[PDB]
Amino acid sequence: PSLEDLLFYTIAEGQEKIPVHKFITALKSTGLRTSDPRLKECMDMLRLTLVMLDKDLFKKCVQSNIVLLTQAFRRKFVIPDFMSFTSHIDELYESAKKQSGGKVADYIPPDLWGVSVCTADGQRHSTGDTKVPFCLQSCVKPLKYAIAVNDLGTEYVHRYVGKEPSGLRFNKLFLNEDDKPHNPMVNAGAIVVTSLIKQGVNNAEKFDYVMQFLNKMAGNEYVGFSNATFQSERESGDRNFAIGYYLKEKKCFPEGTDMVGILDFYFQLCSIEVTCESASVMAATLANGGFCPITGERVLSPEAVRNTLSLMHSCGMYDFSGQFAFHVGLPAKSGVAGGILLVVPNVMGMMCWSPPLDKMGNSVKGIHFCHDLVSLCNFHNYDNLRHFAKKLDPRREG
Amino acid sequence: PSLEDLLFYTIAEGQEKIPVHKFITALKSTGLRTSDPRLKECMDMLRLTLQTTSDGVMLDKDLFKKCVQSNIVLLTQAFRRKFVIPDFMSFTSHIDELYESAKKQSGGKVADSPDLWGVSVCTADGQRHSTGDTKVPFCLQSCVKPLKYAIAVNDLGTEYVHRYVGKEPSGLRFNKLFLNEDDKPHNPMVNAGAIVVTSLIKQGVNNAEKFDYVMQFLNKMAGNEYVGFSNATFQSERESGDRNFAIGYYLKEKKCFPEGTDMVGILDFYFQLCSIEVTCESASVMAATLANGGFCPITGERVLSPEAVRNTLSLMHSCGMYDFSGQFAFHVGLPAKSGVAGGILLVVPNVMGMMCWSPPLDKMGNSVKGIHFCHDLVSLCNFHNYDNLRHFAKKLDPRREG
Amino acid sequence: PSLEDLLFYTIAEGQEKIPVHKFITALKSTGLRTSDPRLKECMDMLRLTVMLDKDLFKKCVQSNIVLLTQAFRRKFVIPDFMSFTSHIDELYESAKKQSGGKVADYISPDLWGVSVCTADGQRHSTGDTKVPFCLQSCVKPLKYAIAVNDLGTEYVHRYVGKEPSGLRFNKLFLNEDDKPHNPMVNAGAIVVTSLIKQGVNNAEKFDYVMQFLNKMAGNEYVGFSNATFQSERESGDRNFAIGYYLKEKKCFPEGTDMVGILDFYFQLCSIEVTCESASVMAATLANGGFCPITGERVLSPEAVRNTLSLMHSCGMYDFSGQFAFHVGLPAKSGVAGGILLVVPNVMGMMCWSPPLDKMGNSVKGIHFCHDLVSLCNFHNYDNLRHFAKKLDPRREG
Amino acid sequence: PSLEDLLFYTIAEGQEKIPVHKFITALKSTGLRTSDPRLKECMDMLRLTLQTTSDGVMLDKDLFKKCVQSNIVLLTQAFRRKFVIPDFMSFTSHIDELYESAKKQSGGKVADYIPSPDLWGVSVCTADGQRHSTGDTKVPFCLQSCVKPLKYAIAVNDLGTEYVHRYVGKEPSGLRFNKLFLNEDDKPHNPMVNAGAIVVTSLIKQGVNNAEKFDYVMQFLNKMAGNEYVGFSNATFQSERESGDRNFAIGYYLKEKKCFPEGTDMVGILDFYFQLCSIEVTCESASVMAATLANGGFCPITGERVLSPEAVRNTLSLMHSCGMYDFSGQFAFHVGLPAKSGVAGGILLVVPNVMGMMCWSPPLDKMGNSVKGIHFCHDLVSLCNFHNYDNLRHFAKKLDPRRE
Ligand SMILES: Nc1nnc(OC2CCN(c3nnc(N)s3)CC2)s1
Ligand SMILES: Nc1nnc(OC2CCN(c3nnc(N)s3)CC2)s1
Repeated sequence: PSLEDLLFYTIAEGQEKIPVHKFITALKSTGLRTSDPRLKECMDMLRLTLVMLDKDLFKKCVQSNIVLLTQAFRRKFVIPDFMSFTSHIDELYESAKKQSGGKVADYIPPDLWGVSVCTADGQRHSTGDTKVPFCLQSCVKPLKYAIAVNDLGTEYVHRYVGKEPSGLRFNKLFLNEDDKPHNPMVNAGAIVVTSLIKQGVNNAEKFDYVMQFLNKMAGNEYVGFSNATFQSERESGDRNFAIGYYLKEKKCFPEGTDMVGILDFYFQLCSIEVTCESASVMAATLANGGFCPITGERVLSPEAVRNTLSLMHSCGMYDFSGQFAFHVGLPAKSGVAGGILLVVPNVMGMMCWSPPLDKMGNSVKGIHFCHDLVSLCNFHNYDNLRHFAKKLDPRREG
Repeated sequence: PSLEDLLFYTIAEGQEKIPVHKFITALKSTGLRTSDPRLKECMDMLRLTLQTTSDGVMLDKDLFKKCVQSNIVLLTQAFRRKFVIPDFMSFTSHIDELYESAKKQSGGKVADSPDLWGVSVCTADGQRHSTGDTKVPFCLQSCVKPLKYAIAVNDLGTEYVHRYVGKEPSGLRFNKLFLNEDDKPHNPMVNAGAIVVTSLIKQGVNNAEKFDYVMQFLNKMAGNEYVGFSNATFQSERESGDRNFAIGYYLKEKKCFPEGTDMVGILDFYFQLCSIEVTCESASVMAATLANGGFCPITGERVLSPEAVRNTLSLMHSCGMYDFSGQFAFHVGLPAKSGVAGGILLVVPNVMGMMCWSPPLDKMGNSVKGIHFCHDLVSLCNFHNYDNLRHFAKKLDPRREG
Repeated sequence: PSLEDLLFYTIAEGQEKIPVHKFITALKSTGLRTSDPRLKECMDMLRLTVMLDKDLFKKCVQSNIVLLTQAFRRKFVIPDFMSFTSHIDELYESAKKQSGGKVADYISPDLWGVSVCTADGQRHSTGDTKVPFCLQSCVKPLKYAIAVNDLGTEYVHRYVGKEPSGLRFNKLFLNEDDKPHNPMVNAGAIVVTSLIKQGVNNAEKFDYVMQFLNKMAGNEYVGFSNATFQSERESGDRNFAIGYYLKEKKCFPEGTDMVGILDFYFQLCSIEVTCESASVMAATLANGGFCPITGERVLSPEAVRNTLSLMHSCGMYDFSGQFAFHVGLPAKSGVAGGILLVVPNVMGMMCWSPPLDKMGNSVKGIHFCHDLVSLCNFHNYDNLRHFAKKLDPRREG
Repeated sequence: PSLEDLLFYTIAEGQEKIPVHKFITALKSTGLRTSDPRLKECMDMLRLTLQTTSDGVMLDKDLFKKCVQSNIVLLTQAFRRKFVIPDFMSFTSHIDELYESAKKQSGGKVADYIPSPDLWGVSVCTADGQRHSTGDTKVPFCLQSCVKPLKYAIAVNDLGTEYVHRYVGKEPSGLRFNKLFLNEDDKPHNPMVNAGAIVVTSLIKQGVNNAEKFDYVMQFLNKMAGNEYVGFSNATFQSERESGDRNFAIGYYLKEKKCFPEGTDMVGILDFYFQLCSIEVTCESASVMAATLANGGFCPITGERVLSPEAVRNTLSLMHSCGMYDFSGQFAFHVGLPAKSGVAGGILLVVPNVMGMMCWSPPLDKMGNSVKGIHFCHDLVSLCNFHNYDNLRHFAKKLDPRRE
């Protein structure tokens, strides 16, 4: 016995040869895409091969990659029937497509809508306008927070920022009662954690450090930059300057920080570009303890991915985050571009994008989707995996 | 094949009889106690079989076959380590370390002769462990606000109960307001909110009959372990409820009760509810019912709708520790509710419930030795609600093998 | 040479006989009524008696002639009194015809009345001045004045603050020192109600206030409407919340019967007045605590200062900041439609029209006090030397 | 009968000539100083007669007649005890007792964020020009926050009430919502808080550069002070450029909520604002500016009309409401006088229709007001019926220096 051989006739269907055309169709229906970084040496050893393969031919194509190839074919992934799962994701996408309401962030203008999924095991699925780039806006506030506590630790990062939400009373306060901004996912907090990344180095390269980091969160899928909104947020950041002058005056930055310099760095971070496919993977890195699901590299400390997931829950949808925490119970983060970065812990990462916002700042179709997501699957964080009434569980068989 | 015989050979050690005393000693090290309601038919058919032939007190596979035939689904999963904490007696030795951890924190002042302190656990499968002063009765005080919140949503549905009470915390600035921005109390775990949900249970009937309804409910949440009542603090808390009356009159003026509510009567019912007595063992089981989708773990009966036990666990997370709830939700992330008697009702979803009790409170109203305990609990096990079950650094996972 | 003789030829028109009827017409043009309380010995000793000579005259007015001199020497604080009333009539009628507003939940030729009584007793009314209505929280300064009159500034403010809330905070009960903000919001009024005459029963404290309001109005009309007493006992769920809140945060004097003080509070808010009556109470406040039509001392100078200071800052509920700016007069409104107005050192007034705006102020009342200071230099930070294009009725002209 | 002649015999004491030295000491005893701008033409014709015949310093009825012929309407009401404080030297000896009463109160610490023998001064100028100072009254110090009412007056004087309150409110904050910049109609609360003062700074004489409006404000302050000392201290101007991160924060917040007139350069307005905050005065100088506010906008020692009555009503009314930072509700109640303090140690005091004052001691309490200044203004209305809701008829055991 052993496993490169045993797996050969579970794909082979008893024949003595298998076309490679039925190996890839079998593998792409487990949810993996043939692009998968951890599948490289496997299909590196197959396009140089070219059409049926036999058990000698096969075995030294998959031997280095067969430990994970087995899980896809034994359906021991966290969503085993990933076919059933996507057709409900498509069904959720299409019911959100028909509620027109909202207006776009009027200082960035067929209109568009896309949602992408990437599981903690690398299973991938997109529908709609998934690789059209758009900026993160305040979607990036948890990522730069995660980076911060990854490099500095929980206690340093919260010497400078609090860890709770304000209250619908305090959408116009900057500081809490200990003279820290309330939390990392509101602008006053995001500016301060921007100040703590890679201190002592200049803003040209500490920006690059983040972009190195975002490249590791997306498994090196698309993370770009739009200079259009970088200058356009300097134009119309008179409020962000007030916060900076307020926090400078109230002694809230690490010592020797250049305040008006940090706010510039803040504006570039808010217009890093992604797509929903790219961003789904970074969401999935947060869903999986800080290990990127399509590369296997550990990107963020477990401490950082807990702290981040803890505050995207309470604070991630601006004033709608209390209603969110109640009715959907998933760590999520919205930004003004139309995106919502969604994390179902131990399952999946997601990015939904539709630019029309509501009257609180959340993608209108995005919010409808995440209600329907947890209306139908037991993904809320205070469901029980044993008794869950009339909703489905894609983590099990049929 | 068949499941009663193989279980014989899992315990029988190849020999052809088993002494009756070491079958239960095996089962008692699983974490279940021989008292388990779902084991009663098994031990009925075992100690009157103990005196059928009152010596030769060993069983053969036949006799065994129809002493465990009653509950052989649960008997196998106890002996095959398929409970959600399989090595339950390594786990307790860490619970014991955490008990003794907090035992040496002098601090606190009690709400107006040794140190009282106790913590009990009941897992989602019925496994139990207690340490310290676990069977001494004490009142729930605002520990009961989640339980009665669940009852409200169980009988009425989420959408009705929240026409009358909000679903978010106030803010650590507004710990002095009664109403939010929609003229509802902020949420079920503040007196103003709990008073209003008290008004929603069993409308149209008299207050004696709704009080019996709640306890009738609390008894099935606790698998019918101790649910009592202390009339001493009911009159002592009817004494000093001017603030709550202030809350009551404000809410009447702002039309915040259902139509036809007798407001001044509702407050008396509220003081009654706040001095229902429990122990750490009893409450331990109701926490575990919340830990288990609304099924009582030591009886198997359905107590609360999944809708209700989600809403409850979700607001015990946000709002459950008075002013310390954001700091709690961040550093331990477990649904909890403390009350002024010294209890903390703790839920690890899909694992266990707990009740820790030590009457000395800190300066926010939370049990001093309890808070120290629940920090170290998730400091030590990956039970935080946003840990990962795959990568979690130097922490232990009592849910798995080696 | 004595002053009854001196006053005699000033009236007599050179003749050596004077008709009695041209004397009262002369006296009514100074502003005083013939009913003036410190004028009665004069009008008693001529009502039993139609021309009179100098010995006839002398021994009817020696009685009161120190006060009669100033009416005829035009040394009253408003000397040309009918240029003055003639503008009050113009002010009264400009407010007439602004229909807007709605009445509270109390019980059809729609009513409006304003009366004035100067620091010298000169009086004038127009409209529905002799119809009774309740003070409501118009009474909050009067019971405050009583409290501080009997207890002193420092005791009374061990229990209540001395500033307005914030333009924001009419939905809080206490300030940051755990006192209600000030005596002219319900929470503050309840607690100063708690301080009147403590240790006695509530039937007797209510009589004590009524003894006192009888002295503030020179014994003019102060009655009571039990209809509105019952409606605030009925519809005071609000006030009970305040009482339990204040009882719970230790804000009453010791041995206070909380639920009893609130009933007493509801009684005080349903004391009836008219505009004429209340004009006098306003004028007592305008006059250093001396009732202008009796000469009796009613409130301590300390009390009438403290009171006048907070009707300025706090007297129109949420409109008191704008009020202090645009009219600058101590004033107090209540939900019945009244505004008790004080021009210090000049006059008191009471304006009453039941349609309110939606901050709680008589709509026609507020319009009137805008036009009043929009016309005379009665604002508290006008100058008595250069005052642009408006009137000063304190001089000749 | 002649209007110079009857006055001739009130001083001449029956004698037939008057020495120059007891006409002058008589006039100093009214409260006027002989420097008075509207009396200089009078002393022009006496300092020339002291040299025409070098000895025999005495005047005759005709010589006297046309030395005072010039200003005889004010000279008569000065010698006739027709000033609003007729016994001016009992009044000052009470001011001296109040000054000396406040001087032995140790408390306070100076704002030595911008720094031997304790400084303390108080000066008075009545609505009639009667003058009095004691202590450190001729030492320059900046207005700082004292200037917020004066430039507020200028704004509504040049623009009218409703325009100026198109951009700034007219009530106090409230001590719960005092750490906010805006109210509920998105205007700063009122002209006497930095947020409000910045906005009113933005409205003065727009369209011109900031140097020329600074010259305009100082032209204006000189006519409020009767052309006594109005200076500038560049040292604390630099100390306010360096410690203005809060004010820039205020500036950016207000720029984002559209709170300036259109075409305002916010960052320039902040610099103009810091300039205004370190205009220097002394207690004597500032005394006169207060007295202009006490007198319907007429400068009491020059007789010129400086501010519209509309402007000085509005100003006087908000110095009552808002002028003492967090202590203004307590102030308005216990002294009830329009006032403004600033962090330099000054309190600008107005008793309407009587006098203005400036008290200066740099040690502040823990709300920002002169310790010895506040002590002085309590004792002032403790002793005189100057509170704004006393009565001029019955006022218990208080003094009235306005009457005989
Ligand atoms: N939404 C709401 N509006 N108004 C409310 O009043 C409640 C009762 C009195 N309160 C206080 N008064 N004074 C203090 N120091 S707290 C505030 C809570 S809750
Ligand atoms: N209408 C409005 N007025 N003020 C607003 O917020 C401004 C900026 C931040 N502020 C804080 N003060 N104190 C804190 N801990 S944050 C208050 C000023 S909005």
